Amino acid sequence: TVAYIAIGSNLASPLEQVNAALKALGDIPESHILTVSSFYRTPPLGPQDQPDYLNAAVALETSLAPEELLNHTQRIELQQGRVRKAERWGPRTLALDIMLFGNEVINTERLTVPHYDMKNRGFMLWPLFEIAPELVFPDGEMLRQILHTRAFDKLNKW
Ligand SMILES: Nc1ncnc2c1ncn2[C@@H]1O[C@H](COP(=O)(O)CP(=O)(O)OP(=O)(O)O)[C@@H](O)[C@H]1O
Ligand SMILES: [Cl-]
Ligand SMILES: [Mg+2]
Repeated sequence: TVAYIAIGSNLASPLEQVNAALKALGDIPESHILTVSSFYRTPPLGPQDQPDYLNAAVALETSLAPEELLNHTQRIELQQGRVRKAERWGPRTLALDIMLFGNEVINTERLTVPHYDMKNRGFMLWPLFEIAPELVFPDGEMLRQILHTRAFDKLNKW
């Protein structure tokens, strides 16, 4: 199954954390990285004192069940990052999100796939579009169409 995973880091110097996370993703049992998007820099909207995020998308081939994959991404979050005691704004220093999991639709207590809010997030859509411009969602929506309908500002590279 090809799963698409979004990575976000809000560290001031996020490169080493992102690399540790990438290596960890490739180390997941029965899985390996097919492709990684460029690293993108995404703004603090409104309040400026917020730091830039590094965002990227990863295509991961995996034979694991979706919930097993989630187990691993959550483990990697716990191992490679921390929870900011500030607010809900920036929850964790490292965020791993399962955007798509093959052509599967998932709606459980633990897992909503396609990711529940990804169509609202340019920082998820643009890096994904770089590595999968032809992507079609399980319901037939098209990544290209979502970007064509909404007009999200392009992201600069890290
Ligand atoms: N596709 C998916 N990828 C990752 N986590 C997912 C998910 N679908 C559901 N979840 C759930 O999302 C929960 C965490 O949500 P919250 O932490 O409250 C918001 P967040 O994850 O900080 O940022 P987000 O809402 O921008 O994705 C997890 O406990 C996990 O069960
Ligand atoms: Cl999916
Ligand atoms: Mg999340």
